[PDB]
Order: sequence, then structure tokens, then C-alpha cells
Amino acid sequence: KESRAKKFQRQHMDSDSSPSSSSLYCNLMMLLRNMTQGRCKPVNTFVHEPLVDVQNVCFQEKVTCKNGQGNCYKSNSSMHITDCRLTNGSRYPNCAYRTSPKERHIIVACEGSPYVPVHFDASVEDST
Ligand SMILES: [Cl-]
Ligand SMILES: [Cl-]
Ligand SMILES: [Cl-]
Ligand SMILES: [Cl-]
Ligand SMILES: [Cl-]
Ligand SMILES: [Cl-]
Repeated sequence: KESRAKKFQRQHMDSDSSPSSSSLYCNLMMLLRNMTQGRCKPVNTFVHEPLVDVQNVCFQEKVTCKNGQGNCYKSNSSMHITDCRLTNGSRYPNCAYRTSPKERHIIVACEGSPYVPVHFDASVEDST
């Protein structure tokens, strides 16, 4: 059983690994984080920063969520992330992923007390 904040950490936090993800990173991480259980999660972003730095985004720039609902926030700084995208050829339970490391501002939806990330909304290159 899992809280929204915990699900966010499981799906999106990778604090203790290198930023420049190897080509196998997504294959391994999507498996290890249970995102290939039941189905291949089609796309997923991991954030290679300290948990506190990501949580602090909840107190940074308030921006509109992609679906116009909830409370989203954009990081002041560009963060190390990795996008994982399910390969066209993959079919569950064979879940293969292309790994794309980049540095981007993250946009997360925050909620609760404490007020913490519960949804990875988007990433964008530009500051402001
Ligand atoms: Cl950084
Ligand atoms: Cl990508
Ligand atoms: Cl792509
Ligand atoms: Cl999410
Ligand atoms: Cl972008
Ligand atoms: Cl883009």
C-alpha cells in the first residue's frame, strides 16, 4: 500500500545515481521500481537530485498544471533528469526502454501536510 507522496518517490526519484544514465538505465530502473508490473508504464521521468531539493520545488514558482487542475510548481534550477520511453517493439511483460538523460526544470504537483510532490507534471528547458 502506497501514499501519493511515496508513489511519487518510487516512480520519479533517483537521488543516489549518476546524472548521465547509461543506455540500460531505464530498462533496469523501470523494472526495479515496479513500473513494468502489470504493464509497461509507457513513459516515465526520474530525477537525479536530493529529495529535499525536489520537495523544495513545492515552494518555488507556481505554474499552471498541464490539465489546468491542481497546484503545480516549476523548479528555479535546471535539474538532472532521465526520460524513459517504452520502445515501439516492446510488449508486456517484455518492457524495453530508450533512456534519454537531460537537464530540465521540473514541474510537479504538490499537496498535503507536509506540502510535498505527488505528481510529475512536466519538464521544460527554459528558465522563468
Ligand atoms: Cl543539478
Ligand atoms: Cl525523451
Ligand atoms: Cl524520443
Ligand atoms: Cl506522477
Ligand atoms: Cl523542453
Ligand atoms: Cl519539448
